[PDB]
Order: sequence, then structure tokens, then C-alpha cells
Amino acid sequence: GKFLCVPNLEGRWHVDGHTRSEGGNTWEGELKIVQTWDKVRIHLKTKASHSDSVTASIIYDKGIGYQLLYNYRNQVGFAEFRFDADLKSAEGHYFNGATYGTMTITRI
Amino acid sequence: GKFLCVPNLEGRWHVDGHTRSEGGNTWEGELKIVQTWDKVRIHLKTKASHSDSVTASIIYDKGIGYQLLYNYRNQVGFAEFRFDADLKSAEGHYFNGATYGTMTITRI
Repeated sequence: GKFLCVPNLEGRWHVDGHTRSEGGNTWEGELKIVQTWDKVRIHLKTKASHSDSVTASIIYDKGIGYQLLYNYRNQVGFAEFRFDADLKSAEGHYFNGATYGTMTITRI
Repeated sequence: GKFLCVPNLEGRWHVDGHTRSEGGNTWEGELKIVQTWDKVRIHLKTKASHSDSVTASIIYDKGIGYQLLYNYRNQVGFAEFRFDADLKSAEGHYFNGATYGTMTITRI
């Protein structure tokens, strides 16, 4: 490519979560993304636990937008986010092997 | 910024050089730029010497284009390049403290 380019995902994000697996409920949390070029670290804080990402990848899809894929360790799951074009929000889901659910994040 | 972006300067470049200090002459060489995001290493090979960069910085100026500034050690000088918009060539100069001159590079 002519330019080496990554979306700027750094900062704090509010999390609206919904556990979709049985007995699951709505929840809230706060995401902290720390980024050095294409290397991203994701910390999620809820009332009930913390998690930090283990490995994360930023990917691009034409017509869809940028996506962040990562595994994480709860106090080992998988999560992914698809960012809107303005990088101010994202919709995502997670799977912890069995719990799974969705998340909406809004940049703070 | 919304995007973390650096010009892709990686590859081999042909060097047309001109020493402008007294008794200076035309010369030729080959440049190798190795790049990890905004960290750049520049190796110049001529018939008479090698040099490797010590510290290098990519900078952007609106209306001028991207520039590469670095110091280097000959077998300690300063050099800078202003790339054309398509990143296929650049014009530059160097100062070794006293020799100084110009360089044109074309991407291979």
C-alpha cells in the first residue's frame, strides 16, 4: 500500500452489554483501549470482573468498515467489534467457552 | 487524529548524488529503507563507503508533502528528503561536519 494506516481506537468507551445465554441479563461496563500502531490492548471493567485482552487484531473489510478481533482472559473468551465509519461507536459480540452476548460501545 | 498513518517508504531507491562542497563531484549509490510503522532505518551504499542512519523521523507539512529527517554514521551527518506526492521519488540534501550536497532518489 501507499500508506501504512490504522484506525485510532485509543481511549475510554462505555459498554452496554447483553448476555444472551440462558439466565443472561443486561449489564454495563467501561472499556479501555490502549494502542501502539496495530498493537491493541483492551481492558473491560464491570461490577463483577475485569478482563484484559491476550491477542488482538485490527482488520478492514471494504463496505463493512474496520473490525477488532481479540481473545481475553476473565478474572479465556473471544470478542469482536465492528466500528462505525466515524470510529465513535461499535457493535460487537463475545463468546466465553458457555456464555455469549452482545455489546455496544460508545467512545467517551 | 482519526487515523494513525505513515507513508510507506520501504524498499530500494537509486541515488543520484552531487557533492556541492569544494572539489565535490557527482556520485551514485543505492538506498535501502527498512520501516516498521514510524520507525525507519536508512542504509546508503556507494562505491566509497556505507552509512546507516542513527535516528530518523517522518514529518508531514501541508502543501509540501512528507519529509524524512535523519542523522547517519559513515564508515556523523544529517540528511533530509522531501518525497513527491506519489512516494516514488524524493529530493534531499546532506551535511557532514565539512561536506554537503544534494541527492535525488527514485524508488526501485
